Amino acid sequence: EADIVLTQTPSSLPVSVGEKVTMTCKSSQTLLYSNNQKNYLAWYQQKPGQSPKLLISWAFTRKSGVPDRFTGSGSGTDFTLTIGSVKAEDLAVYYCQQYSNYPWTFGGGTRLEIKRGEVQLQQSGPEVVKTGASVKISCKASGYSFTGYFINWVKKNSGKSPEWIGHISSSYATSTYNQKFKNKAAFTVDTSSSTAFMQLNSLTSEDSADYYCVRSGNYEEYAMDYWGQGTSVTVS
Repeated sequence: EADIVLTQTPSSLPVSVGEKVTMTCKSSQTLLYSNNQKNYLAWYQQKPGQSPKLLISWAFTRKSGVPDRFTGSGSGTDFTLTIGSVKAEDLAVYYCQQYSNYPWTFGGGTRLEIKRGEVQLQQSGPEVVKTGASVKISCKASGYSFTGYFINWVKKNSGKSPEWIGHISSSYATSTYNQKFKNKAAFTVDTSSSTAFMQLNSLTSEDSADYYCVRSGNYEEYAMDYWGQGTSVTVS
């Protein structure tokens, strides 16, 4: 199977406080699993200068604490996120994301522009590295049982869809990679320090980006939920 492409429209949405918005996410392959009739689709919110947050998974299930005014709906290949009455705090890029089949993929996002009228992942600091060199980013987890969860890694560049690099099982230390990054990235975990690592090798200017570690789990918690603060890598 070809990688699943998620297409989001509109690309940007200029709205006012109090206005009702809807945005779409179309999948090139159905995300409806016949076995359980669940849609393997999530919505993430990335506010300016901040890491993404999970809003909704399973197409319509809000993460606890996410306001009522966010509503996810749709099935198969066609999904929508609605905000019943927007606030300035909703200013963000909204990304849909499929976790139906590897590699996991993200849509290109919808930029929402607004006019007036305990789980934590702590990553290492920003890196400046020479071409050809390597770097190892750490991701220290707290506030939950480390081994119960996967640690995902995600690459993000200024105007592009986030890219899922892969994930590692915290219990078994076995990894799944996106083929695009299989020769670039290497995951490890350290159970005794509750810390996940990603080594990036043979660095070029194309590797310059923000990198996040992101937790994901099992069953109801299958989707990526908690993100690290991000780690900037610049290759000079």
